[PDB]
Amino acid sequence: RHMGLPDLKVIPGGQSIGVKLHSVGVLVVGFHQINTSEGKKSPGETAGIEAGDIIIEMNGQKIEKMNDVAPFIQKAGKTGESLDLLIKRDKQKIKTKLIPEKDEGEGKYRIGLYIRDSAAGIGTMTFYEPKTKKYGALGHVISDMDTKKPIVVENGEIVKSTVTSIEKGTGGNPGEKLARFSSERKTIGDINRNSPFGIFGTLHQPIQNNISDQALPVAFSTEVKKGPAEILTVIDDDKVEKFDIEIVSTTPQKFPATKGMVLKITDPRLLKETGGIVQGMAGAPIIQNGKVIGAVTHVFVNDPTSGYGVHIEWMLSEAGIDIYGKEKAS
Repeated sequence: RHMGLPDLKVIPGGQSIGVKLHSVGVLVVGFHQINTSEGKKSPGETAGIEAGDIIIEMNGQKIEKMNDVAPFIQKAGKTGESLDLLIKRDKQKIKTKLIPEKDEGEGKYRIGLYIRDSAAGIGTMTFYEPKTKKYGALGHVISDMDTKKPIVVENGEIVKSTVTSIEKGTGGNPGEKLARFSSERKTIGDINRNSPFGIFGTLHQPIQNNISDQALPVAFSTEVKKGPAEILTVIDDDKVEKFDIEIVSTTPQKFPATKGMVLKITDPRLLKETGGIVQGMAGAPIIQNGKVIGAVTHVFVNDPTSGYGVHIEWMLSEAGIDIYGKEKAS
């Protein structure tokens, strides 16, 4: 019948980062036509496959790279009996046995599958808790360009990145950032979870922002207030700077959900230099009243001065971190 639980504290990020997600197996993103002696049909569609299907094992053999199919295509022609490889749909394994045609120009065989092995993106680091070195970034799920389903994580990594310029566009929406991944390929964290609330990993060594590198308390949504707030993000080189914003509206979500705050960009400098929210600000953290309250997750389709944010506690849950202050052993 006693009292006294402690408060959880994270360090705001704001650094521009590159994100590389290595999918489990390889990811089928679509289907492809190959030349048949008589008629024209595609094996994968007939075999029993669809966009977003992950081909973890080819005839019982696990695949870890795009190059892994190169020995398989020649070998598949020779035996020519069936391709019985197993796919993974959601959490359900699916086994389809189908046979390879050929590509006329090269003179080699074809599989008729369009496939990709990874996803790549520029975003913003949201926070890291120091004792566990764990970090949360992006605030939203990473998806495939064509399938629009989530990349299932084998592993992944993050890197420093830079904003080299902002370019006006005569045709289309005007303001666009051009960003620079790290060709030194220094992996500062790994990625162990691609989630609706973001990508969560362990950092190699603590990072710095030179603006807000002191652990702050984290808020529940009932504590969010309409009105001024602040964000952290990079608009020149790799320097993280504060930007005045406003919580236009805030919902006290009673279960995990995506768009718990509506936001408005009111800082003049950002309003000039980007017009508001633009690409790479996907993990940029939102600080109100000395508390980290969330991350920038969306721009309005037709309003770059307004957007959405995700409440911090759904990110913290996904990251294994208890927000009530409890601590796990070892």
